[PDB]
Amino acid sequence: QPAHLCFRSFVEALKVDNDLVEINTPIDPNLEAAAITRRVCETNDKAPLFNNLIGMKNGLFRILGAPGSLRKSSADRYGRLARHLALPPTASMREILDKMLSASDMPPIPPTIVPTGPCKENSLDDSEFDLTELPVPLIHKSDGGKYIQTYGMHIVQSPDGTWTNWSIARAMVHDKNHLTGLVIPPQHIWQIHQMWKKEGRSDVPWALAFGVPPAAIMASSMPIPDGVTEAGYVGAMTGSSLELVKCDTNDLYVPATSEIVLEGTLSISETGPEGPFGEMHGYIFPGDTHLGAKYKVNRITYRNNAIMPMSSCGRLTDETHTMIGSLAAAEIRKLCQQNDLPITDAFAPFESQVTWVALRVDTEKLRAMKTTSEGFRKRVGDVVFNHKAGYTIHRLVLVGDDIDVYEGKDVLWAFSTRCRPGMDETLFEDVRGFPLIPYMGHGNGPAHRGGKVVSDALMPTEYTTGRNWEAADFNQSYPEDLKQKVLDNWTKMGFSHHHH
Amino acid sequence: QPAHLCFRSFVEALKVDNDLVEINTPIDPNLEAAAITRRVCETNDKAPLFNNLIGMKNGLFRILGAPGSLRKSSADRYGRLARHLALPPTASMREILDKMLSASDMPPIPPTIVPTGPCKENSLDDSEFDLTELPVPLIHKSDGGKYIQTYGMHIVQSPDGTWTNWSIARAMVHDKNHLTGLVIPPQHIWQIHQMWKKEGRSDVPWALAFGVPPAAIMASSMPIPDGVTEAGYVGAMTGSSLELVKCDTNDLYVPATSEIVLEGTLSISETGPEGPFGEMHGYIFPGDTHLGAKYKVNRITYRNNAIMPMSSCGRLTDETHTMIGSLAAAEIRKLCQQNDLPITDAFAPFESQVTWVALRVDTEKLRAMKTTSEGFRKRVGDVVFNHKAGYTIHRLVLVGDDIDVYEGKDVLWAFSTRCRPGMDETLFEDVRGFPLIPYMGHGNGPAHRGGKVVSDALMPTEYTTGRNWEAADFNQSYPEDLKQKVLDNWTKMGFSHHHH
Ligand SMILES: Cc1cc2c3c(c1C)C(C)(C)C[C@@H](O)N3c1c(nc(O)[nH]c1=O)N2C[C@H](O)[C@H](O)[C@H](O)COP(=O)(O)O
Ligand SMILES: Cc1cc2c3c(c1C)C(C)(C)C[C@@H](O)N3c1c(nc(O)[nH]c1=O)N2C[C@H](O)[C@H](O)[C@H](O)COP(=O)(O)O
Ligand SMILES: O=C(O)/C(F)=C/c1ccccc1
Ligand SMILES: O=C(O)/C(F)=C/c1ccccc1
Ligand SMILES: [K+]
Ligand SMILES: [K+]
Ligand SMILES: [K+]
Ligand SMILES: [K+]
Ligand SMILES: [Mn+2]
Ligand SMILES: [Mn+2]
Repeated sequence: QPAHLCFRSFVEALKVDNDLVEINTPIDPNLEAAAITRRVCETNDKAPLFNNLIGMKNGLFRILGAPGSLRKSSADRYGRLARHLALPPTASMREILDKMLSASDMPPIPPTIVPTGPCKENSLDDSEFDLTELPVPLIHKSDGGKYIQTYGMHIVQSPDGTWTNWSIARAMVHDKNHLTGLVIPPQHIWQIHQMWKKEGRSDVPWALAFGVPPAAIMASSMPIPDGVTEAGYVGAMTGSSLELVKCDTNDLYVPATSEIVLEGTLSISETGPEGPFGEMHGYIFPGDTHLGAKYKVNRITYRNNAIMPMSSCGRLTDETHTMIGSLAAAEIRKLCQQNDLPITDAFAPFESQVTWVALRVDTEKLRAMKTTSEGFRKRVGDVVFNHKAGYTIHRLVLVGDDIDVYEGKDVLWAFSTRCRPGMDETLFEDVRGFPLIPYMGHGNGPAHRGGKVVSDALMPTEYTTGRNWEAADFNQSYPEDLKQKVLDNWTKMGFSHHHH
Repeated sequence: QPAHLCFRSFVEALKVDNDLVEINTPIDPNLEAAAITRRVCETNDKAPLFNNLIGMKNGLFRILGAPGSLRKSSADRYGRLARHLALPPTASMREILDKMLSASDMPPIPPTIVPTGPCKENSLDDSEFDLTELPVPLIHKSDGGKYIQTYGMHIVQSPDGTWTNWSIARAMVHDKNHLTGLVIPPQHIWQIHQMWKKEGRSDVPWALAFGVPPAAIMASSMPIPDGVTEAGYVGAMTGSSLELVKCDTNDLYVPATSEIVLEGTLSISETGPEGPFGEMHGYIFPGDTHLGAKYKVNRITYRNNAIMPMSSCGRLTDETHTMIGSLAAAEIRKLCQQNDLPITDAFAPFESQVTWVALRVDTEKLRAMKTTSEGFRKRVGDVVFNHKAGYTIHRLVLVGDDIDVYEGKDVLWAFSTRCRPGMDETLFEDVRGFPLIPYMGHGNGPAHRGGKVVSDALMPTEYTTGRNWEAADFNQSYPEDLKQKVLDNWTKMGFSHHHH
């Protein structure tokens, strides 16, 4: 099966790309695997595959770290994400995000049910496993638990059967047969949980699949619309119906090639201690345990020689930046366009710790709107900050057509030079806030409300008659012929490759 | 003479450092010299020395571009600035700024008058030069004039003789014997101009010296206090009295080794067209000409084989960033400390286009103040934004002791994750604003007032009981022994020099 449709083939693709380091000597899941992975993420090194994990027994489990992190080279910077999607390894972020949005105006391609698959090669019932006996990583030294779940897909279905959601949400081992995890509004796992709670009759049938098809984990990380079954979206995006197999203990369906599957229930009544966890913004607050949702595990199935993917998240750059930020930005771009706003591109700059999204404006269309900064900022913020796709984003930066929003240096330049603090901004205090940002949940104000802003880095004439400056840069402040002459004579004169 | 005391020796130092490219074939001062220099600045390449400038006659002049720009290597990134100051080329920015502040609590060392020097090797009277006939550069294609003056030092003295100021301010050729330039409040050239205007009796005696002692051009770029004669400050900083020679046509004194000296007057009545100019924030607004100050040139003196330094300023990184921003930040650090504020370090991040200054707080001292964010922010902003040292800076970012303010990535991280937009900020609308920032002079509000903010990126417990987090990074989220093990085994396992 293709790499974007089979995790085991994805691992092979990373090997072939010279983007994998296989570590065949013993590595401790208590911190060491995650420390190596952290170092990888901070230096854009090759992904580590831990083939000899202290505590692995009966095939459970190897670990792949940094599955969606960056490569060092500029030319294939996003190559791991491209390998999730069947794209060339040199694909740009625009091309990756366009691929992730492509299914949004296609008919879904529903999944195909098959009778078995690799994920059924081994099984452990309720009498045969103990989650505390598996080589679950301690990812950060102050974490409140061993976070088994950093890159698997939770599967839950609405009570009426019409919507099956796939999503990433963290979870840690609570005891031999339970996890605790985050289940928070407005996330779809929470929305579906609330449907079951209102019905009041049973716990939520649940499965958690690790090492799923890479294209599926990408959609799991993206805020596609309410009510949309990710499996059919991924089907449409990839042009192929995904092959799923039924769980043994419930009637949910998991990818046939999943490395590891947990089957059980998400409680509608029970909670347990959850966190703290070293999180996407770069912090852990030791001892901030809170009650989280509680999952009961009834069965484990797994591939021979199963591999657990792991995100050692925190400071730049890991999956929580490359995937959460970029995929939210993609959805926000679409949302703006569907609300008749003249946005061409959106990206969450890494420099912002993916708390900002820069929105590139088609300023020809803006001019035809005959509007003003105050009005336009309000319109944009109302659309984005009132929608789930905007949940994680606290600052929107509006920029004109000269800015490449995928280049953080240019976003920072535009923000710093074109947006007058205060006057060119609109604050939003009556919107949902993202509590995980330190200045929210550990800050001076309400954890769950406000703290958002639209920062207008459009210059005044961009609303009226057109750009009225040239940059004081090599590109814009010298004629073409002269620039070329300079470039052609650069090494002759004594001054100093794309792939590298 | 030493490199920090003699520009001609500074050029030799750049050569010896393998930090100079000598271009001995003809180069056009109409754009080509500045385009090469711009490319250098955008790529941190070696400084260009244009020895064969089309239009050079009778020794006037060669050009050195990028005299204070960055080197590519991290180890000697700031080596050109270190060579202005007799510091090792690996000096850190903290060490450079400490050197520039060192004279602030030393007795001045007044200059020594000598009877002659190299700057008297050649002269041209009022009948022998024409400024329009010199190889003055056109620096940016849309500039409103040929900017002769981008890295020389204006010399003006108070009417009472007690204060002689040295400063950089731009100026362009107006006609055969006049320049126009910026002379704007609160700058000391403006303050002194206003003294002469109130006296009303004569134009201001003036000199403009190019290729001055490097230590002197650094002080010329720094907002040392009102009333302080830069020559004595530089004397104290360097431990040596600077040697000056009298002008021929007035009683001002210029550095003996100056490459080129213009002598004349700054009018108290006349103006002429000035600008536009491709400026430090990265923009030019073609056609925004304004009236500027008008200088009359009565005499030129110059060294044999004179060299004119030139800043091809604009987008990152050039002298307007490395010197304006950093030196303002240094002065702001001192100002805060003299106002009993617990600031240890200050830097203007390049990413901010040097419009922000990050202030590192000694949080032990902060805790002892038993204050709050609102109160502290107000105090800091009142001190800085009401002072000339704060003129160019529109955003102050307060950070705790874990942040290295000289590392823009860490400042951006702290800003983005610790400062809640709105609530953790105080806007200042009744302070002097810096009109050259596009969002000021070409923005939606008053060009000269407001648009400033203090952004508090201190977390709440930093005011009370102490930091309550650990970073989710390799450094902080793993024990020492494990980190070292990982590092020691890094290349063994298969993963990937300081000078490079
Ligand atoms: C890629 C990725 C996504 C997430 C997470 C991680 C990774 C690697 C963790 C390392 C596990 C850290 C964690 O905080 N985490 C996480 C999370 N969403 C939550 O509700 N809860 C979480 O604990 N998302 C984000 C969500 O996956 C997206 O917001 C997605 O949009 C949700 O799907 P849906 O609700 O839109 O269907
Ligand atoms: C290093 C450097 C400094 C400056 C400038 C440049 C360089 C390279 C130009 C390339 C020429 C561009 C220009 O905008 N420019 C400039 C300027 N100050 C002005 O009042 N006017 C100017 O036109 N400063 C800044 C001043 O030099 C400092 O603010 C200094 O503090 C002033 O001295 P003082 O008034 O404190 O004595
Ligand atoms: O645990 C975390 O670091 C995390 F990113 C959680 C999260 C992300 C997006 C949306 C909701 C929660
Ligand atoms: O012309 C310029 O680009 C410029 F930076 C001017 C300036 C800088 C600092 C203070 C005052 C003016
Ligand atoms: K999803
Ligand atoms: K604006
Ligand atoms: K000065
Ligand atoms: K704060
Ligand atoms: Mn969903
Ligand atoms: Mn001064």
